[PDB]
Amino acid sequence: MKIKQVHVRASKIKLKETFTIALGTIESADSAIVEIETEEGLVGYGEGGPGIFITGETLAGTLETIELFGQAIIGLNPFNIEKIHEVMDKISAFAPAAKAAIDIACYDLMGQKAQLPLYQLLGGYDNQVITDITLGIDEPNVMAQKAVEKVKLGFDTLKIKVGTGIEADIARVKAIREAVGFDIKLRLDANQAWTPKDAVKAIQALADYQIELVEQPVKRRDLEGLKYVTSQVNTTIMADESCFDAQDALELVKKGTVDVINIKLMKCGGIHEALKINQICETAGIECMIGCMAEETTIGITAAAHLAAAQKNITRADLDATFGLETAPVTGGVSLEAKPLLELGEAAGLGISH
Ligand SMILES: [Mg+2]
Repeated sequence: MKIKQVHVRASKIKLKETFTIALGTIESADSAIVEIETEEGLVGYGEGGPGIFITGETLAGTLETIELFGQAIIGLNPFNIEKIHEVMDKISAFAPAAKAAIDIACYDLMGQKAQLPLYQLLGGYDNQVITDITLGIDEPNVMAQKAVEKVKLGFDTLKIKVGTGIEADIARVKAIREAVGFDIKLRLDANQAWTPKDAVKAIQALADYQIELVEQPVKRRDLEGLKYVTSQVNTTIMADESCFDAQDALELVKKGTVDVINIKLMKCGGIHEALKINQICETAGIECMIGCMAEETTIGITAAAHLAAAQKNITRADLDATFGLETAPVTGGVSLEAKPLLELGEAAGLGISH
């Protein structure tokens, strides 16, 4: 198999509601969609979701980078994922969004060539995944109301955003808690909003509220501070922005900074790297959750889903980007219907088409 050509296009999908987190807001899912054509005719799909306030990447920069990658890999075999990353890495010292887009399309081609759904090439542990659904920052009573709604849809886990201040945040959780019950799992994400000691205070405050875990409580660069938190509460602390790639993961397991790690294809540059992170985490006894950027769509979510189902140590999933999309940019793959169960089929690759 040989890559004949690489095409990339912009994608802009209106979100059904304006999403808001501690780092900023977003109202449109704008990403880079790639299509890699082989000499034999097979076409693999990939996506690059740039998150300016998470990674600093932009759609303009992502599109430019993807084009440089596309011209550099013509003639290579998609199965040579090792060289493909070698090639991209020599071109750019940092562009996870661009790299993930190429990476994902290559794995899609691999699956299509082997005539196997992608999850089978990635470990084959399962052929489906269960995802939570996130609740963007808002008013305590508003979030509590939306919670009941998602639960009504069939969701058992809810990701709750916080970060305006330990005060209002605490009020937010409790409100939602005594609104849906105690059978529902509740994970919290503060996107680096708290200081070490105020983090310990806020978490302990929700001691009797039964929180599953707290995602990135402090600044991504304050590793000593993050470990401080992890080591003060018995509650499960997860690292997100503090862990982009495998080298980040190695540093965290070494220092024993957190309990769980959030993996995002758009942070590590693709499945190839995601595989590395999960392996390092599993070996260290740290489970992983597979996340997503608000800007990515069907292709990125589908790729992430196949990886999550395939790998045993990826025990949690936060693949809800397609739930807020007004329309689908492609056919097949993970539906936009808000449902916790994402079942992957027997279609080869990502199972996606124009
Ligand atoms: Mg997070």
